[PDB]
Amino acid sequence: GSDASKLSSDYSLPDLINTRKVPNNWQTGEQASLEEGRIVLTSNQNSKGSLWLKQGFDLKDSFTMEWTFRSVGYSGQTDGGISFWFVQDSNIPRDKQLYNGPVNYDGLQLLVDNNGPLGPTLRGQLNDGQKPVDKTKIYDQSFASCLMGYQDSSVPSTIRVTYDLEDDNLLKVQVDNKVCFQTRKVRFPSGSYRIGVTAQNGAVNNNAESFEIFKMQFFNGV
Repeated sequence: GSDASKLSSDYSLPDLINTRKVPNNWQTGEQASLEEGRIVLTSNQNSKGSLWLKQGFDLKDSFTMEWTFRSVGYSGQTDGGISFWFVQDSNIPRDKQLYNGPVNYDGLQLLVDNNGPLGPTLRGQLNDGQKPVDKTKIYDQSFASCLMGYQDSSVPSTIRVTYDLEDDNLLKVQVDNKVCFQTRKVRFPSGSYRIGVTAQNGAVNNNAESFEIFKMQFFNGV
């Protein structure tokens, strides 16, 4: 389980509640901005924002990523969404075509959105960097998913991603401590991985859905 003794400060975003400047190990992009106690990714109608670690993570052993986020200000189906990334690249990924993150990624995308056939979901997506994914097939191409309500609540959700080399490469996602999905079919190769979060709210109904980050914690182990 997560324990303070296993926390990796270098890959964490300490609770932003009283933070006045974005921590120096992270970089905002597009229109993402630190506001009172949180980083707002989509601060106005049809906006985009990114938040990535400046340094890569060298994958050698088990790890945990916990994201604390919320969506406020809009209820209704939109073509917006928020994506959490774990992808191999030598820099912060340049491409912005998939929820303001890379469409030709090599690694894992976790997408929270409500535009697919099951309504609000958390979905896992994989790509190997050879081709852009087909956005028109994303819901059929999820390797795993769960229902997850997220819109229009000021109480943030916690997505906990664990990758356990000491349990035959178990990749698991929990939401608020409840399992969303797990699999042993993904054996990530070694290299330098980029970790970040991106979001867009699009133009449906001139919505102003606000995707917001409170905290992210990275641990060695699970």
